Amino acid sequence: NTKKILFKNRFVILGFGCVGQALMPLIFEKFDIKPSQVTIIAAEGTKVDVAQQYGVSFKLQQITPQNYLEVIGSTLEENDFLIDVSIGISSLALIILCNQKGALYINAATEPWKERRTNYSLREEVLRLKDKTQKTALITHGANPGLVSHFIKEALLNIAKDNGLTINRPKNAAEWANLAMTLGIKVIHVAEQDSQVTYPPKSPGEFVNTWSANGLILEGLQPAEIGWGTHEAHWPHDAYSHSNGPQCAIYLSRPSAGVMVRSWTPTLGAFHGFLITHAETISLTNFLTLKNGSELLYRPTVHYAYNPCPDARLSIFELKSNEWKPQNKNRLILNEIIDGCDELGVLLMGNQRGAYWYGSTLSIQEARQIAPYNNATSLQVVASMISGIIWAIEHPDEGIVEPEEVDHQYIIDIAKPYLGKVGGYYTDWTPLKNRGELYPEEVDLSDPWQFFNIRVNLE
Amino acid sequence: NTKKILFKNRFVILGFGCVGQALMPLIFEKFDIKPSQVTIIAAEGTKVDVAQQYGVSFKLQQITPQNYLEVIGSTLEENDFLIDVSIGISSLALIILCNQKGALYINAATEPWKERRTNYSLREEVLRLKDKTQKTALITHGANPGLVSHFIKEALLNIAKDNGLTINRPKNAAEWANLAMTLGIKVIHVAEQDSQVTYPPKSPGEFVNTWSANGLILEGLQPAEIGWGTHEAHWPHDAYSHSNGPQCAIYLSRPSAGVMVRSWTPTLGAFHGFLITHAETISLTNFLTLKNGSELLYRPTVHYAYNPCPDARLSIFELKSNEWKPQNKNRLILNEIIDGCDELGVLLMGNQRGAYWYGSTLSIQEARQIAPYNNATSLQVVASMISGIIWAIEHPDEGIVEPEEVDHQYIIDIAKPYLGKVGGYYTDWTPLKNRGELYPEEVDLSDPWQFFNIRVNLE
Ligand SMILES: NC(=O)c1ccc[n+]([C@@H]2O[C@H](COP(=O)([O-])OP(=O)(O)OC[C@H]3O[C@@H](n4cnc5c(N)ncnc54)[C@H](O)[C@@H]3O)[C@@H](O)[C@H]2O)c1
Ligand SMILES: NC(=O)c1ccc[n+]([C@@H]2O[C@H](COP(=O)([O-])OP(=O)(O)OC[C@H]3O[C@@H](n4cnc5c(N)ncnc54)[C@H](O)[C@@H]3O)[C@@H](O)[C@H]2O)c1
Repeated sequence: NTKKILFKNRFVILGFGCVGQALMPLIFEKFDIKPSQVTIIAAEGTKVDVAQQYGVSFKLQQITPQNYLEVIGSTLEENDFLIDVSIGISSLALIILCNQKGALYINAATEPWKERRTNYSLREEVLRLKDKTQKTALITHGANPGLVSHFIKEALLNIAKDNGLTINRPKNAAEWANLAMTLGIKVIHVAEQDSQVTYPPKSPGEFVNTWSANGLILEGLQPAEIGWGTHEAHWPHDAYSHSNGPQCAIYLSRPSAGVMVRSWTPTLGAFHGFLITHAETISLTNFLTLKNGSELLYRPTVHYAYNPCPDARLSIFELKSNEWKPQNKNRLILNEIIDGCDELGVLLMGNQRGAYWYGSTLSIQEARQIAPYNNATSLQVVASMISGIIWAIEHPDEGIVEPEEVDHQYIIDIAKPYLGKVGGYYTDWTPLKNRGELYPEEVDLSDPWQFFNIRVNLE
Repeated sequence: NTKKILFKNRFVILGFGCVGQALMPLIFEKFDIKPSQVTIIAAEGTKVDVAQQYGVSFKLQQITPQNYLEVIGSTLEENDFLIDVSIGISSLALIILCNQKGALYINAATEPWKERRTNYSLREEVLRLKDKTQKTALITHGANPGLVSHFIKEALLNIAKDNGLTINRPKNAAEWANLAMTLGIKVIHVAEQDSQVTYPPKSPGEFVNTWSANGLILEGLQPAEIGWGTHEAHWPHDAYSHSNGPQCAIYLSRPSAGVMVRSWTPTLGAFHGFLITHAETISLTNFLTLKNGSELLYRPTVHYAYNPCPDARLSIFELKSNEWKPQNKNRLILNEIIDGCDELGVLLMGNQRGAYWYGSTLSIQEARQIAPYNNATSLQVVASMISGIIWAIEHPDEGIVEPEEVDHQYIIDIAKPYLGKVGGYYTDWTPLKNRGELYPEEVDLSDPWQFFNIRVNLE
């Protein structure tokens, strides 16, 4: 362990689900810590023996607004680290508490107390505390949101070198936005394709996924969310904006799981992914926005193009089939998967060099030799977190920070050993070619990167 | 073999694909015939040893318009039987030829010479030969079209007894139509749900199905075909009719594989099937039509509500994903399926007793103990054919006949031992209940059996 980071404090992880269990291995792999320096608090037990294998204390308790101050508060000392991988617990409340205790904090997503509140408010509510806390609190730092932000910056620089351009690594958001515009980026996709298959096959009455079934279901139930790029010359018939909501975002009536978009992945290529909504859509869009003051000049279109594992495809199909009524049973496929991989990455379109995709292609085989209690999907998420956790430790006083404010190279260099083959790929693909002729869909030959061409319109 | 039918002639089967191979077992199971009394002609060989196991001659040859008269003609003697289970060969041409040779004939679907010609013309072209040939030629007599017609008549009678009504088994079409109307049948669905799963999982780049991948693909590519019932009070926005085409049919712009309809099956229940087009839609509709002369009085809505095996679901998904470009590879799942069943049947809606579903629920396990080279799907198709073949032998001089003109009880009693559990099921289900509320779809509370409520409208 020549790279084993020394840690004299303790790790308090609340929640022990899909993410939490998969994190365990990476913590003891990167830290020369004792199991006694780790404690877990969760509301529901588990049929898994992860905690027992590592010998980490596990407390069965439900965290509420009435007891979190005492239960969680009495567990954090100055310099401790609260790894938040729970659901239904106020990130805002936990963040403030950590600051008071002088403890570090991280999460893979901003969450409110268990009770439909917009994903916008939740972020602004906690973001409007930038200059209030001192201790570092890294938010929404998972594979995506999270790692994805670091992939965009990496790609932005690679495309620059491949264009002959030679500049300095940008610092502020404005410079990053400027580099995006100078490169002709009209649209950025978070293009992922999960090909993990399993055995035995799927059974009726259950939602099967490589990660939280409820997370996917909830996201697919909400209306399509899209960062509107300044190049867009067409307005979706079923689209609408919020006068007071985010100025950069546009929404669609239909549920995100009911909207398909044309994207691209290196391993399989052109495909139709679900335009599943996400948090880092508005944050990334604004991060790459440009203006002279109160007049926007540039802004790319940003949204998710997801294609889950075949089992999750069958699940969504069954979900709609049940009139959007979620199956009475959920299942996380881990050991049952026998083959496949997860291609998570970002697609930047617009530059003359051609569409560019930079990301991680991790197979289940490599993921299993790298760490237990992990599949291709989970491993990419915890790889990002363990990196973010290490970042916060050597930068404990940065206040509330988002992945966009973190140096991509630092994170990528730590996570890379956990992401299988990672790199960029150029392609001459566009949503305008390989088109069919059975049913001619109206297209805009003028600019292939128009949402009008990407969205799969039934009519 | 106390029920082994004696046959002194020969069986000429052209084509040896999904259906043909699966038929072999049933022929030697129901006939005390010698293998020398069987001959097979097909264009493509096979990696299967079905012919070799039974010791039946196999001739590798492509049948064309220029050689069919000699190749096929020299193989048929008076009273012989040509089992047509090929593709791309003119049924009309084969039918006439058989008559000239005084040989019997049967097929599971009407086909033209290999070359997009409407399914309507093909039927009328051959149907306009009713009083021209003497020898019996049973057409479109597979599971569906075919067995399905016999299930409708069976259900029609069962609902009558369950209604207290006591009449005589109707003969002509008018009487059958009349019974349908007197029973309040507003809509009839061919509701099927294939749950056969497999191992190993599906691979990218291939269309996997329990039956012909190309058959499903072709059907899903054509526009939705629907028998318009007289009760329908709503007109689909994307619908249209053919002034000269079939008066009872209505079409939809979108491809059939792009239209979902709400139906019901006993084993799983309410589901969303693909409104895949078929042949027996127009024939059944007219068969249940009523009028005083030139003014229609009654006619139910008739269409298919199909839900293929999960692998075929993933296949269709990938098909659309490839812009309707069929995968470069096709695969028929037979031995790889490990569990599941095929629920093929008909749903009659409108009667006060409630929706009624009568059909066959055959599992892969029962199908394997019943016959080799068969899965749940194939077995239901060949069960119908072997029954139809037996029918034609004792009725060799009936001319061109359709399954609607055949006594359902005769067929059902022969096939029943091949269909697993077969029977009727009542249900209080309607496309109006168990509805969701996330996205309220406009419905007509006045009459749940309105196509307006059954078709899953995205908006
Ligand atoms: N950025 C990414 O790539 C990414 C990927 C996956 C998940 N996530 C985020 O990670 C999360 C972590 O959850 P997960 O996916 O493992 O879900 P999960 O539902 O599998 O586990 C959540 C755990 O939190 C606990 N929790 C819920 N209520 C609690 C309560 N009252 N008291 C104490 N603990 C409670 C549960 O008991 C459970 O063990 C979510 O917030 C999700 O949005 C981010
Ligand atoms: N009613 C039903 O439930 C039902 C179900 C399935 C299939 N069918 C019908 O059955 C059919 C039989 O085909 P299948 O599904 O086995 O398809 P298939 O493609 O698997 O096999 C068809 C066979 O026909 C042969 N054929 C094609 N061209 C030929 C030529 N030029 N000369 C000689 N033979 C030729 C092929 O070589 C092949 O072996 C189709 O017509 C289909 O519509 C009906």
